[PDB]
Amino acid sequence: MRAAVVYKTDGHVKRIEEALKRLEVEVELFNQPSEELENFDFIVSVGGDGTILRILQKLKRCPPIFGINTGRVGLLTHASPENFEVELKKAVEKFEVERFPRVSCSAMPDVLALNEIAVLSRKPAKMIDVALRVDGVEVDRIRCDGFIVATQIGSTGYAFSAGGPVVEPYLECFILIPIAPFRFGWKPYVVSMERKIEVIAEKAIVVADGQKSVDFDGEITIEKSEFPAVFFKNEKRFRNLFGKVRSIG
Amino acid sequence: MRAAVVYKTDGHVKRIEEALKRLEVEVELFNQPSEELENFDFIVSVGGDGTILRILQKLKRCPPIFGINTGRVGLLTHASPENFEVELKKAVEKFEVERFPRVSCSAMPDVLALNEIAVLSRKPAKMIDVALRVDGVEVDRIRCDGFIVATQIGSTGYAFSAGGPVVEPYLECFILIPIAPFRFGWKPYVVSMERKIEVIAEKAIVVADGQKSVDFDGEITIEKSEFPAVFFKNEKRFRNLFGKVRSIG
Amino acid sequence: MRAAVVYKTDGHVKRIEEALKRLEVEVELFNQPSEELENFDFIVSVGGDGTILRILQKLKRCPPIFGINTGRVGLLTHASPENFEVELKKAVEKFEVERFPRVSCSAMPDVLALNEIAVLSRKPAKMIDVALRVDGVEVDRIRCDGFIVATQIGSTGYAFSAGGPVVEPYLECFILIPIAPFRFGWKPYVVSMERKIEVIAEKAIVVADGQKSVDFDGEITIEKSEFPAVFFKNEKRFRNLFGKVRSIG
Amino acid sequence: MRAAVVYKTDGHVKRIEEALKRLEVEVELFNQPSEELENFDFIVSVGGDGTILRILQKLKRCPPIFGINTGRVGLLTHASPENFEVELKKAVEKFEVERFPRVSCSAMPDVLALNEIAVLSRKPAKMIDVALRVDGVEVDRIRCDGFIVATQIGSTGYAFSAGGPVVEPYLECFILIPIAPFRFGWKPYVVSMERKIEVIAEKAIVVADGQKSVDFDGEITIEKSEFPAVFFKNEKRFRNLFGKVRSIG
Ligand SMILES: NC(=O)c1ccc[n+]([C@@H]2O[C@H](COP(=O)([O-])OP(=O)(O)OC[C@H]3O[C@@H](n4cnc5c(N)ncnc54)[C@H](OP(=O)(O)O)[C@@H]3O)[C@@H](O)[C@H]2O)c1
Ligand SMILES: NC(=O)c1ccc[n+]([C@@H]2O[C@H](COP(=O)([O-])OP(=O)(O)OC[C@H]3O[C@@H](n4cnc5c(N)ncnc54)[C@H](OP(=O)(O)O)[C@@H]3O)[C@@H](O)[C@H]2O)c1
Ligand SMILES: NC(=O)c1ccc[n+]([C@@H]2O[C@H](COP(=O)([O-])OP(=O)(O)OC[C@H]3O[C@@H](n4cnc5c(N)ncnc54)[C@H](OP(=O)(O)O)[C@@H]3O)[C@@H](O)[C@H]2O)c1
Ligand SMILES: NC(=O)c1ccc[n+]([C@@H]2O[C@H](COP(=O)([O-])OP(=O)(O)OC[C@H]3O[C@@H](n4cnc5c(N)ncnc54)[C@H](OP(=O)(O)O)[C@@H]3O)[C@@H](O)[C@H]2O)c1
Repeated sequence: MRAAVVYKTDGHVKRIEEALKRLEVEVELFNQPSEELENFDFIVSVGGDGTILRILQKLKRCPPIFGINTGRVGLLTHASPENFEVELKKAVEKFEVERFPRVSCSAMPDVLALNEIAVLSRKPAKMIDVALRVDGVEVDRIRCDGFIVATQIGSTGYAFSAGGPVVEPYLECFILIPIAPFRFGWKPYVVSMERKIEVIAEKAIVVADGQKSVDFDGEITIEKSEFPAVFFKNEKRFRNLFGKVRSIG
Repeated sequence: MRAAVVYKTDGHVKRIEEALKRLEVEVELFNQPSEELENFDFIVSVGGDGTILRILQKLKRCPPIFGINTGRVGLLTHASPENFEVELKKAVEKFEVERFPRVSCSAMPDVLALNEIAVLSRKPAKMIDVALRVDGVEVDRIRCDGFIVATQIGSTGYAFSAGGPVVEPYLECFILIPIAPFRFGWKPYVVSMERKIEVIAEKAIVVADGQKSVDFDGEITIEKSEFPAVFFKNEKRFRNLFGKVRSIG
Repeated sequence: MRAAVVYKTDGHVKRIEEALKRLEVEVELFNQPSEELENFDFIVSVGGDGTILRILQKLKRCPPIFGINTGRVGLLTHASPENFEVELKKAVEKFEVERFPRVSCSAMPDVLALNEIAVLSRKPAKMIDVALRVDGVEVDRIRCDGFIVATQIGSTGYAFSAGGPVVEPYLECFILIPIAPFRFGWKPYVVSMERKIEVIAEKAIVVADGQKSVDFDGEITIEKSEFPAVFFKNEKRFRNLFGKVRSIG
Repeated sequence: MRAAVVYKTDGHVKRIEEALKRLEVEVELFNQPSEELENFDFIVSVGGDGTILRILQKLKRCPPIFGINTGRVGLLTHASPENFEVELKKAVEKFEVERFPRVSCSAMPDVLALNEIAVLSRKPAKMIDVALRVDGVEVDRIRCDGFIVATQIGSTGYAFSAGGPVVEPYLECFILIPIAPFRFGWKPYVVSMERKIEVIAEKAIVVADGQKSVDFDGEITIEKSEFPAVFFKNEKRFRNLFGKVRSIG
């Protein structure tokens, strides 16, 4: 096997190299993500949740990712720098995998998002008027700072901050929620991920996973893609969800 | 075929009877639901969602229910008294059916809930300390007036009032949410309805769909039963959801 | 001077007695508060905020209260048992005083509330329809588990759990907020404590500071009384507020 | 007397000219605000709440404003185009006035805000780390899209959208509230307007009343100014608050 180790800072990189060596895995080192990372049997990510998002932006077909958390909460990670060698060994020897859907949006065809597509005002302190359709039906029209279309994995990201519910990783769905909605009443809406979401807004910017973005006007379609994020199975993922969420900051 | 008409007040009951009779259906009227409603091919309810919740509490096997909304929002109803005739003919002719899961709790194993199981302080104005586990993991413990375990169908009821999300009727899940939580941070949690929910509390009551209740002390488990609620297919269910929610009051 | 020591459990009571005695203060111990507490120059309470709420319910004219926190957050307390001695000496020597207004409601004209008057359904799990007027204007009508009329001091209690704002203790106002409102939009309202509040509801109870309650049907008026709560000046009150709130649980 | 009539569109301007003439008032017409508007006995504003904000940005000492609402809610306005002639006549003949505090911020010395100062990320979809101090005490540190320091008049603006309480116009205070706070728990804080607010944020933009703005880094002080907004007394202002708020969109 050949693995890619992608790191932001090189604190623990030597020990990771030595672990993968003891495991008879060939190692290539990267300090920035690239599409070349598709050419590996697996990817070791050193950093945080954000680091995994940036790696994912470079992958269409996704080799399984093992995350070592130096970041903070690490909802996407499998180990810390203190316990990684035991966890990495178990992960590669078992080689069990887990998949989470990513979505696309029509304003950025070849971009994929694990957390959310967000549609925001191009100018801060400026509202946009957002119309929401789902499978062709008009669901809402609200003036707001922006509007989030998140997966369940994204329920703990921006959607969370906007007031959304925590949804467990293994319940596939969309969370549709506004940021600073200027209306007396509003609610987050949770719908099946097999549906097609349409957002219409003038003078907007669309943003996938806080990374790639483009200005747009009018209609954008968001739908589940065929290219999921792939991670080594983290067998305590559901258990760890609720403690991690309560630590968010 | 034979139908039961269940009403609270004598609404358009003679008219509805006449419509069934022109469809070659035999009718029997019920001022109150009973277990006798199982001995019918289908059930027409005249009332609001609350009437339908009371029909269901008397049914294990559920003949498909057609709801005529005399109440308020009528998320469980199919028509108005000003248009029932046409949807009713359409329904019995096609006889297309739709099912939503019900849950039961161990404190009252024989009673089924479509909306939610709620665990409240036995004395109003007193908090209770509620511990929540899901498939055996301690997910939270929180001081509160009560705690709601709802289905997606129940996301528009008591859970909605506690601050929960609107979940579409075809996405199967539990919403777990406190009533007046005395804590700085809290979120509703949305989890798979395949999971087992455990609630532990002292000096408490348990209520199913607002209808049946009993005092309890200690652990109760809530889980998905084998006896879903059966309605005629409402083809506009998802598209109707949005305007009905905004009308909530 | 003579002081009353009121406690729930025999905490640091012998120690506290000894400290008062070295300040040339005479002491009498109270296992339960009574109207007899008016015949003292000051009152030391050993307990939490709840103990202080119970002292106050027995006082019209209020000797200044010094609180030793054995409970939880102790927004109404002055010290811990691990530091009471020093703040207590400091307090009796300077004898600087601080007052917060109390309110009364017409259902129980003789009982005063520092935190809030709460109007709840008499039966748990049942909503009540609450109409709210302020100086005679109909401000709202809403179906809910209950409705809270709090002072700024009460903004960190039941009102906080219902979703209310944190108001500093020196900004005099009412917070008006429902418990589990069954409606698409709602807000808490903050108004001048000089205004008269009218609540109308049937099949209800009214509760003052969590302590005294009575059944009522119809209109009640809540207004500012002439008998404020009197504590020794806590010089860190405002700065302490913020960390205590975040610790709420 | 000499009045300035400031309008966005000229639909009803002729009738306003004729009304002021019948009242023996000299009229000057403006289709954009300017500092020259200080030179008048009163100002008639035709447009909405936003129109009043833009006028106010050009005034240090403020002549009394009478607002004719063609906008939407009109919390700041006195009449509609259907009833203005009766209301204008009563307003000028009585000449009773009402004042609401405006605040300044140190990053824009000569700018005044009626609603709020908002401190936002310069880049959309980017959080800033905001530290909040009040009278020198550290109150909070939160990662967020932005942070609002509103007056009570602003409680129905951006602060409202971020989740803040409705505060009546005659209760002077600050509302301190984050936009999209990335934290498990948070609350709006309501404090006395006699206090000094300090916000510290890197890579921010500060915005007064959605109008004037400047990029800044580090510490900004917000405090009540000596230059209030002055309006003709609207004797139904408190009464109208609650209906207007429920109509917000
Ligand atoms: N809440 C907000 O107001 C806000 C605003 C914009 C974006 N975001 C989130 O940040 C993501 C991209 O970030 P960016 O480059 O703009 O900033 P970023 O610095 O990469 O991320 C900001 C924070 O979000 C955390 N995070 C990322 N995914 C998460 C997940 N799904 N659950 C819980 N926390 C998660 C990050 O974790 P680590 O520290 O471990 O890397 C970090 O603490 C977006 O996908 C969006 O979900 C949040
Ligand atoms: N929100 C609260 O503070 C609160 C408190 C107790 C109970 N409830 C809800 O009321 C239900 C029945 O309890 P009850 O007998 O005490 O009250 P109820 O009077 O029988 O019904 C309460 C109200 O909720 C509506 N409703 C019922 N199911 C709904 C659904 N899932 N989505 C949206 N609205 C729904 C009813 O509609 P109709 O007018 O058409 O009948 C009625 O107006 C419970 O299952 C619970 O969901 C809510
Ligand atoms: N949040 C809810 O769901 C709910 C329900 C009922 C009552 N309450 C609150 O409890 C108070 C007393 O009622 P009770 O006898 O039923 O309960 P309690 O057990 O006497 O007190 C309830 C809890 O609230 C705390 N508390 C009291 N006043 C507070 C204040 N203004 N700010 C922050 N925390 C405060 C107490 O602190 P200590 O631990 O230090 O004593 C205690 O932990 C009421 O006035 C009401 O404010 C809240
Ligand atoms: N809620 C949000 O996400 C958001 C975002 C940015 C700014 N704002 C608010 O808008 C103000 C400046 O606006 P801008 O030029 O960016 O946009 P704007 O177009 O002038 O105003 C946006 C909306 O806010 C309304 N409004 C202004 N002051 C209000 C008040 N205090 N109470 C209730 N509604 C009020 C306006 O009323 P009319 O239609 O009558 O003119 C308009 O409907 C700011 O002071 C801020 O309060 C809100």
